[PDB]
Amino acid sequence: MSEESQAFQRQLTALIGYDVTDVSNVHDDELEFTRRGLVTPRMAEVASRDPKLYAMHPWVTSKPLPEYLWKKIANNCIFIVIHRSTTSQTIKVSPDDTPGAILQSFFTKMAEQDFVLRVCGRDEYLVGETPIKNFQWVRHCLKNGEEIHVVLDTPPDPALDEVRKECDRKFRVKIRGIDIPVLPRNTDLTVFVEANIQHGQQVLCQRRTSPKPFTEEVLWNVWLEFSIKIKDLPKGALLNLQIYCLLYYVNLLLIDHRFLLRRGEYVLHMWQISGFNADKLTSATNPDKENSMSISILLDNHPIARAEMPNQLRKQLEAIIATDPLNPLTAEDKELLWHFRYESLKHPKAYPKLFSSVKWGQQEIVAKTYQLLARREVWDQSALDVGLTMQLLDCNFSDENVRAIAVQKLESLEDDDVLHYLLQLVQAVKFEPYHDSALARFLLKRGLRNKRIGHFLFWFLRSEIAQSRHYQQRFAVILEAYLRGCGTAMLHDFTQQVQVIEMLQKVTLDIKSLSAEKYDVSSQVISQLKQKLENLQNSQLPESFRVPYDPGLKAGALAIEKCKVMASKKKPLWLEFKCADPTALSNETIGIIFKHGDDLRQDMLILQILRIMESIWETESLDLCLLPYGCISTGDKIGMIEIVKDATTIAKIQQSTVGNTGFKDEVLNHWLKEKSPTEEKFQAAVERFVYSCAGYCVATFVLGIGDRHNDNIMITETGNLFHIDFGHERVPFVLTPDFLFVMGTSGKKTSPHFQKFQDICVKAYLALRHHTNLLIILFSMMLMTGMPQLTSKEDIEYIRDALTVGKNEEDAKKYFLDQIEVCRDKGWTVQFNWFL
Ligand SMILES: O=C(Cc1nc(N2CCOCC2)cc(=O)[nH]1)Nc1ccccc1
Repeated sequence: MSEESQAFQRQLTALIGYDVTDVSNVHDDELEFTRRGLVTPRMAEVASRDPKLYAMHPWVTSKPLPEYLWKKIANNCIFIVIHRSTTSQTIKVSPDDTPGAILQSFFTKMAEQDFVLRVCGRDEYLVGETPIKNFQWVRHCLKNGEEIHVVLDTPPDPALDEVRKECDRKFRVKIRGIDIPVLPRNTDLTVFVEANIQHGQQVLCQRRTSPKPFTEEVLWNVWLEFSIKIKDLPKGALLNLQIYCLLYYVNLLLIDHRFLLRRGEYVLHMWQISGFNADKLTSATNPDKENSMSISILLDNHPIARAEMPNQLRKQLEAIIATDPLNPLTAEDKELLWHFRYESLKHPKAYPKLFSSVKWGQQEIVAKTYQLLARREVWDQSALDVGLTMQLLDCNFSDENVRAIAVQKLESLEDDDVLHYLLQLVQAVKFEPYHDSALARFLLKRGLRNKRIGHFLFWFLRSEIAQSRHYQQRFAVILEAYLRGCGTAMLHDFTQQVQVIEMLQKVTLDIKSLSAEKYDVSSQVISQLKQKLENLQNSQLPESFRVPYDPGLKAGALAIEKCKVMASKKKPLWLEFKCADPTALSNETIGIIFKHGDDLRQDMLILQILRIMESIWETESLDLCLLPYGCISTGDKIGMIEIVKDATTIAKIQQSTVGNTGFKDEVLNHWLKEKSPTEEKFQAAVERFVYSCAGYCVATFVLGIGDRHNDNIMITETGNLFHIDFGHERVPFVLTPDFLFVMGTSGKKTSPHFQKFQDICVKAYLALRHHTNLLIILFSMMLMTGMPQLTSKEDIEYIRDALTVGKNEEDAKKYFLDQIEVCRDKGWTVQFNWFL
């Protein structure tokens, strides 16, 4: 259209990180169809949201207030400090009051009501017809022991969020030939092409070409006639073409987004495997048209146009539903689930095991399944089970409707719940066969309904866009169809944020280069760090930006003097920022780490599960003092990390008292007391230590990341312990004698805190077991979309053994107590070993 419209699209391109208008790496118009197909659901959400409520984004939870927070409010009183420049009073509030109602007990109490309640030093607001007990910031203050300092000011202008105006024949495939520029290697070996029909990873039919010597060009021109008929092709079928010696792979949809059968000449560029993951399921081809392996294929063959169970049989089926998500279905089991479709339907938790039993390569069977889906009585009115819903969104299911019934359950999730699972759901898009889908349209809508959900969504999409060449095609389209609806308010914010993170990443890679691999850190690289920051703080670094992992915090100027580089193998950047928000309570500068080398996506996923792991314990009234710091991956092996103030590494405390590489059990307790100003805060630090050393000890054990080096765990000056750097004899978890010495026990004995330690650990361990399916599915998704080439059995299976699936709570209690004992015997053996 207009020239200004070109600049708007040019503005979006830089914000996404990928050119959406690009049509060089595509053989069809699935991107453009999806791009225009998302215009309706975007405007159907933009023109549907409340302009005022969206501007203020009041983050609220609807879950009941837990028992470990009612103890602080053992008086039915809340002390709010309403700031107003040089004026601040303390109005006593009841734990069941309304933002509008508490204003009335202020204006009349002091002595015009067009003002707003806003957090001091943050962009968080307290408004809406919701009890003050339901605000997450209020509950945050009650957890750590803080006072809710609010400020009286004018509500943000809702006009700033202005969105700018807008056959029965058997299927066959002709494998013509392959082409590759460079091949030279060691000894010669044979090579062939394997064609497969995929629908949820399971192969419906397999054909194979004749083995030939691996040369820079091999031609077959042979038809591979599959046994499956053209009419028996299910919606979202994949033509999996793979070159074995496996070296190259590429996928192509047998049925397009238009329901039409794909036909014509196709030359695809295949991805290379490093000498399973979602990257093997992608529909997009390799943009590196030069160095990648080519493959020419031809297609020319539109479509899609009572009896109650006996006692012993139903008891056999009930056992199949009771089994874990990672339990294989026998040909005997596969038939039982299907034959009794109607009785199997009456169990929400049986759907994943039901649809896996469905043979999708049959016209009639598929047709009967849709008839089964038409009568979703129990499923629709059932209580929302998240882990169950997630199961129907993984790789195992590719049917558009089977995945659609899951998204329906996600609709009932509120904003707070979306924030917990946002990373995984955005990651779950990889398992989708098509670009436009119910799940994709869902995340878009929720991101447009909430500024906070949208903020993380932006960085969650942008993470995969920058580095994952497999799915960046899809994610970029989803991001564009969000930026066109988030409003100019956030569009400005993202431009500020993108400029900052890109400028500093360039500095990160420059400084990391100007030094060797060996740790040293000289005044040279320190002065070079100082020099580059001086040029940025000028007319380069924008006045103030929003912290990507903490949207409420608005960081601005740099504390250049407090910046340095760590004396480690991979050189990062310790950075501190001045809070541009002047209504703040302290001079506390915001700490940010820019690190290259480690894959932050993996660290990002672990932290998210930990954030979910807290809510699991929260529902059962348990606090485990988990401290999942902010972390968002922005590019390849490079991203952003939060700094926890007053936190020191347990290993460094050993370096501060004993030798540099050469361990005293007493050191830890001495460090806590000297940093403690009073005796009480020390007792609070000792108690907090138990909780945090109980939270991570359980969490890190389940996820299989328990065996960590001494430097990989850090502790605050207030006793809060937490693991760091989730890059990727043995010990279940880290619990060395120096940790025990603080609790009172030394060298296998018993103390009042160690009994409490075991009490909390057990009560936390079985509490997770009551969510077995939710944790397992997130674990399986984590490895497939975050980690590299995982084991399709061994790696996923680990968590089943760790959660002791099968045995009762009493055997489980004993099992976990046994795992502690394994750490009681080794002591320092493992930590001393950590060198190889
Ligand atoms: O690299 C680390 C160790 C580390 N620290 C992390 N942060 C430290 C601050 O608290 C949150 C976790 C995360 C992480 O993954 N690894 N620390 C560091 C690096 C450069 C300069 C100064 C300190």
